[PDB]
Amino acid sequence: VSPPPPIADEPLTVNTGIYLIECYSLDDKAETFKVNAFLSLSWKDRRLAFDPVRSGVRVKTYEPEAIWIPEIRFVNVENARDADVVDISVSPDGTVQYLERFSARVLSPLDFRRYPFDSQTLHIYLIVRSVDTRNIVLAVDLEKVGKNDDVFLTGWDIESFTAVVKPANFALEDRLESKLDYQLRISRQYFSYIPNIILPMLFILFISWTAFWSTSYEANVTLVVSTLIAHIAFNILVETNLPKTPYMTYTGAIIFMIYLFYFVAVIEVTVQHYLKVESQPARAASITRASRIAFPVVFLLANIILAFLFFG
Amino acid sequence: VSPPPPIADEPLTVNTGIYLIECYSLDDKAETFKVNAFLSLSWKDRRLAFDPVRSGVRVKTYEPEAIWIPEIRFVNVENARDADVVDISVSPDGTVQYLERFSARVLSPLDFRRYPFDSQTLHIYLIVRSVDTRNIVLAVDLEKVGKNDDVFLTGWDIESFTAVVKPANFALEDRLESKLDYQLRISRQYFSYIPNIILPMLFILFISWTAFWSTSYEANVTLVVSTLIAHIAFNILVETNLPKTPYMTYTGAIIFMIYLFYFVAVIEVTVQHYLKVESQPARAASITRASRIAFPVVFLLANIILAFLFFG
Amino acid sequence: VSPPPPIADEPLTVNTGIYLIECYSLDDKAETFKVNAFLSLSWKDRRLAFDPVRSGVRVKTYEPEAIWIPEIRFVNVENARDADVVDISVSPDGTVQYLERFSARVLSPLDFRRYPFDSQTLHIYLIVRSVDTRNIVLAVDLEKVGKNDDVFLTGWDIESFTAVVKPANFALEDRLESKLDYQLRISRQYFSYIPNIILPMLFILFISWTAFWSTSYEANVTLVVSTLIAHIAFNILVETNLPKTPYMTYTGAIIFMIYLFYFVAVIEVTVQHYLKVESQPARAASITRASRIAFPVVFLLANIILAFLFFG
Amino acid sequence: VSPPPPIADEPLTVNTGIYLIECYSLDDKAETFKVNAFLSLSWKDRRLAFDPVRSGVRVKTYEPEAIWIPEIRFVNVENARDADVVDISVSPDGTVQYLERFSARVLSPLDFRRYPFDSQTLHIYLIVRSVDTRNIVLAVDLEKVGKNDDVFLTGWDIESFTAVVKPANFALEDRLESKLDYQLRISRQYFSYIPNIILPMLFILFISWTAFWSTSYEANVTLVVSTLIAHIAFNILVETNLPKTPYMTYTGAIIFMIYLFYFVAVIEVTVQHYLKVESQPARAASITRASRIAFPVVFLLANIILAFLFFG
Amino acid sequence: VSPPPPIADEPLTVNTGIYLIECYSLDDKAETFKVNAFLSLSWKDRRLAFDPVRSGVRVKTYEPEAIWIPEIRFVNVENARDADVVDISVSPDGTVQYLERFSARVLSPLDFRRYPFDSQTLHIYLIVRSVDTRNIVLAVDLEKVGKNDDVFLTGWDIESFTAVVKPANFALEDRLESKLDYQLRISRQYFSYIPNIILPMLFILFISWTAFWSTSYEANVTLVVSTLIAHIAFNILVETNLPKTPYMTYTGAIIFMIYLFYFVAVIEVTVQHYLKVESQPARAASITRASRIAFPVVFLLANIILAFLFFG
Ligand SMILES: [Cl-]
Ligand SMILES: [Cl-]
Ligand SMILES: [Cl-]
Ligand SMILES: [Cl-]
Ligand SMILES: [Cl-]
Repeated sequence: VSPPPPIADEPLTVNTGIYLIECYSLDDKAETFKVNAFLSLSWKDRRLAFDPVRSGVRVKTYEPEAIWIPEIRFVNVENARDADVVDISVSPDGTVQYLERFSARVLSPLDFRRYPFDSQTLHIYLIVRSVDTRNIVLAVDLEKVGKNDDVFLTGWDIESFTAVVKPANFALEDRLESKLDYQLRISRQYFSYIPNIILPMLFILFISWTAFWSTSYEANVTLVVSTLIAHIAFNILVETNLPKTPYMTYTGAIIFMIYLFYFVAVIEVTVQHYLKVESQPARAASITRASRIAFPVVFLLANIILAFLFFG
Repeated sequence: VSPPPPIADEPLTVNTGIYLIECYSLDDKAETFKVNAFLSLSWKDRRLAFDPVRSGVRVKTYEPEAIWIPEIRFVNVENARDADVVDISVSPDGTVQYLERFSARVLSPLDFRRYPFDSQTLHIYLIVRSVDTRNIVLAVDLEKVGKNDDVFLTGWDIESFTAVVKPANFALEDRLESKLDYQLRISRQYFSYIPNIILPMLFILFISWTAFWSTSYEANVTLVVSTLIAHIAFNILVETNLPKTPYMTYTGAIIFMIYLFYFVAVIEVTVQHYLKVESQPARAASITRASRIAFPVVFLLANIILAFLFFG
Repeated sequence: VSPPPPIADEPLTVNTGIYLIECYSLDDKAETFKVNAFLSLSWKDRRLAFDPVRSGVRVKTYEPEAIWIPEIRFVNVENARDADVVDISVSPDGTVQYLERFSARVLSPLDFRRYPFDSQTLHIYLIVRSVDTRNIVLAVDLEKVGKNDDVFLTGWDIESFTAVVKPANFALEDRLESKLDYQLRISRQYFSYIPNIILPMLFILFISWTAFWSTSYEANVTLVVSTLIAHIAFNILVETNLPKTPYMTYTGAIIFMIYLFYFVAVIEVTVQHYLKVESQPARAASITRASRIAFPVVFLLANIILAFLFFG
Repeated sequence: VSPPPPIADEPLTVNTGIYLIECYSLDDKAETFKVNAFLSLSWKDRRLAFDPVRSGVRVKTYEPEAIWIPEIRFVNVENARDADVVDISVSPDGTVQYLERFSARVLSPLDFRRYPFDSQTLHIYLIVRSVDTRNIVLAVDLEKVGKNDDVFLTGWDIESFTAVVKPANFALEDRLESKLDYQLRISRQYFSYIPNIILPMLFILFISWTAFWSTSYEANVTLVVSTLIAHIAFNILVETNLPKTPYMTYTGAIIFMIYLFYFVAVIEVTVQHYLKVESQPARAASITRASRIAFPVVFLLANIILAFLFFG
Repeated sequence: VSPPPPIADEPLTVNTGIYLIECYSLDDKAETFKVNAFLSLSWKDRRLAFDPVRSGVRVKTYEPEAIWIPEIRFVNVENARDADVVDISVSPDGTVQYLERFSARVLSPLDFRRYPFDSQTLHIYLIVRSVDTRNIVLAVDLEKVGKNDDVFLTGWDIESFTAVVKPANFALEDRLESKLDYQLRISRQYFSYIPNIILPMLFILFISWTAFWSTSYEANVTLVVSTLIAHIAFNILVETNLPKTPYMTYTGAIIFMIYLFYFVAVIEVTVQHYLKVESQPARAASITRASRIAFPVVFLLANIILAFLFFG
């Protein structure tokens, strides 16, 4: 029909609330996730008021095509939501209760500066456009905001799901808008990365470092170059999960430092052999004896400094 | 139309049953499977009752748009089911029979603690929301629960398909709900993993262990490091099927233990060569003679202990 | 409208036939293929009969919404077919001709026991459910079963497309059903597997076997271990096409036998070097001279026995 | 309505034409491409004729649901086209002009005998089925066949887009059909394959051939076996683009010849070392001196013969 | 209804404007991106004019099915846009305001000559077809062209979004068209390619170059051939992102030059060993001493020349 007339030019208030039923398919590369939830609306149309004692009923049921329903839209979705109407009810005073169940695909940026040990906030924006004869604003009904106890995200820990009460009001396309923000806080589960990636890589590194207790040039070359090939295959497996970012990240810095260490170890081996050939064995012995202690300490200090820089 | 009036404020009972026709596309990473089944409903509307001897017919056929049909929904599906109506029939006493065929995509968590030798239970939840003038509850009709003899899941053995008779009743969004649980028990087929993964890996391990019967440092390095590269490529192939979990699993523990063994073998080779160079051949001979027996026994004991810890 | 009345309680017969237009997207992992075909129906409604000489026309054309059309369904499809109606015509005696063009996705198990040289049969099932006032049965019209001369499946040779004349009658959900089976026989094209997989692998095997004409331990280790790495990469490429089965297959047995051969060759090399070091050169010479002949003959006999076991 | 009546039992002619707007997503494995084009129809209905000077208009506009429009279908598409109607106009004499814009997915076989330097023809078939009271035939209107100047296929050069004027008439399902063929000729862009695949492979081959200027058995084994591993990784990368064919192809023959060359080079190395050990150095020197020239000449002659066999 | 009548045979002008809300899924291989935006239209229908003081309202609201709306289409989209109507309003003078929100998939070529450091322009074309009784032309309304502050493309920097004011007028299918061009300028974020690809490759190159400070033929072969295997795996990882082009590109030229360098280094090693064996040590010493300086300088000069050729 037509939007409800004002009595003294007041804004119409619409009370919202979202109840989460499902959450799945969080994609890091595309920065998307799928949702399945309820949507609840409530407003007041004085034209719908009835007498209870006369009609003999306290509650009225309507079809969606018989009354005026405001148009509420999601802002950061790919296509329009797929929704069906659950129930419409009207109170004797005039207030109408609206409920529907929908599904949608949401777009939301992510931060990867602490990739294996990070936390993300996901947003859902709701907007409504005013009409030429009425002003509409949004409100939050805290009795209708929640989630199911069975909601699970594969690889994440859900912490909270709250709304910002204050809406943002502005002008878009020569018309006034009102916007609402729903937030969902999550935490990555990082247990499996330790014995899957971290410890095997340290094992390969320590296996490469055994070249400082040997004096055979050929076995030293084999050791180092083959451990480097294995490092490359590990890096290639790891880089498939992380997308490209315009800022430096923890894992990338670690990987670059590992390459740098392999380079310096090759240089040390080559210098040792060169000095040996040139009949200067004492100098090569002292250099390898120094390197034996120097490499792990500098590795440990580099790692401590990096962890303080990124997480402190 | 309108929900059937109560006679003395009693709850309306709706008898359900699901007959499985197809089951396919079980995805471990996304924890989803597709289904194709029948759905059967039965209730009583006294307003539909007729006389058999008068009309001259015992059974009445209606369209779906001519009578009141309760709204039944699936809880853990991605989008609403695609369904068509097969037949609607009404009995002379008032009972109506409903049948439809649907397709849907279901979400269900999985446990991977015994990944190659595990068993899964899959759930399907059915819910119905009460109306403002009547209370609706769900019941199970055991004469209409079953599956086809041609249902096949690629890589799984189907065991049973039963329902829990007792429904769960609660309040959601200031309205009463009733929920039903259907369970499907399956078992992985694990025959192919043995000669495909398990035995070749043991072959590579035993091939790496031949370095305790040799005294050549270069061939020992080649042997061990190349077998380690092959182990890495096997692990990389295997890790594509298992998703990330927040708990320890059998396969991951085995793989970590294999890396640990390779590390210790490199250390043994290096110690042997170092003692040989230093003119202490008896000590190196005794160490390699000890290691020859020590490695397989400790492997076997570790494996027995792990298998008792995970399956016992 | 309503199903055609019986004259003396006889079953209504419906004559079917499928004409294939397209066949594509045969997926081995998912055991599915896509189809595009005609569907032809024919039955008799005495209520439609007219006089030819009166109306002045011999053939009558109807819309699909103006007459009763039986409901025919496909049993092993994922979702309901997408179909449109081509023509409906009625004969003066009462017989009606029905034609439509559809598309669907079909599910059908496959056998992989002779994977590179196998043959498959694909099934399509058609079912019809009886109504409360009439019994319906299915028949096959052999004048309307065929395929186009341009039907092509990428990698397969189509042999025949026939129907089983006798239908299967049973009771489902307290109602009678009738089912029909359409079969399509195909054969894999195996020419490309020979110079793509088989011969290169034999080349690598023969290249590994050159270690019995050498007495250098390091080159022998390099030869064998590197050929084994190449075998692993070939196996990893091959295993992507075959899905997991619960029975043994020809290719898997060949691959396991190849691993076993590599293991035994490593053992032979190690024994040879060990005996040489221990100052027993005659025994090592005799062992390598024996192995030179022993390996290819045992390979050939194993292969003959396996081929007789699987194909004989 | 109803198909236009004949005057003296003549066939109705329908003039067609396709104007290409877009062409994208050419898939070699699945032998499919997507299209976006116009479709133009023209015929004569004497029942639509009007007087221009009376009505005061020269052109009449109708809705698609108000007149009879022939049913035109595409033969080698996966699903029915998605189309919308652009304009319908009628001439005072009776001729009607029809225009629509559609999108579709087309199936078309490809030939790969000259894979990097091949040319393909793509077909689009149009069919129409006669009715029980009229015969319909197809014609080509050369003033309405063309393509846009912005049509681009990623990796192909478009040459021409023409139609065969003569239609093919036959009987299908006891009814007459008429079929039309549209052809689109393309050519692969082969510039990038040279410095991406061809030249690096020749570099690896020439690097393997340096073993004829050396007398060290271990470095010769390392050289050859490692170059063979690199050849295998190149072949594995290349084989992902080409599908399986039942005939021999140029690239596959080249790859098989490369494997054969590696085999023969390993044999040469082994024979050389064997003769050296046996105290026959002159014979090994002469054999390696012969091989130095023999290998590249036989490679070049083999390549010339293959190129003449496939392209001549 | 019917298009608005001209007063003195003038063209109808339609004022357009696009406001960007979302931009995502830029695919390099397929040259596509997804968009979500507003669309604004404005024209004048004298038949809609009313009196404000009489009706007592200044603004009129219509349904989309009650008035004539011009047909506007996108030219380089895959399928027709998914759109819904937001508001329709009419001014007392006769001007009508139109707004809608749509989603579409756009096709647009890309240039890769400076792949890691390139900039792209993306186009969106709008067309309208004239009718048989009126001429329609397009105009640009600069007060309705813009984008949101939250628009983000994963891996790109958005610079501007403007329109070309002058439309292109021509004749298509014997009817006049008008076309408009919207442009969107972007820039790749290239920070992550440096420590991810560029520097590790230089490390491997410098590690291969250590063979000019050694006189052991076997370690030199191991060094060079293994670094070449690592280069091949890096190239294989990199080539998955770039599609095939018919012109030369910066990255491909760099990669080819790296292969050429590896070839020449193998040749140098082989010549050195050959001269050493032949008892000419001074000549081999001088050659390796020359190569030590010659290789990096020629690399640096080649790189400078290439960078000037492609970016200067
Ligand atoms: Cl929405
Ligand atoms: Cl549902
Ligand atoms: Cl169906
Ligand atoms: Cl079509
Ligand atoms: Cl459009």
